[PDB]
Amino acid sequence: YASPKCFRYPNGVLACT
Repeated sequence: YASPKCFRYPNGVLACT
C-alpha cells in the first residue's frame, strides 16, 4: 500500500539503505 520511505511515519526502522 505504502512506500517504506525513511520517515514513513515514525522514522524508526528506516528501511532505506
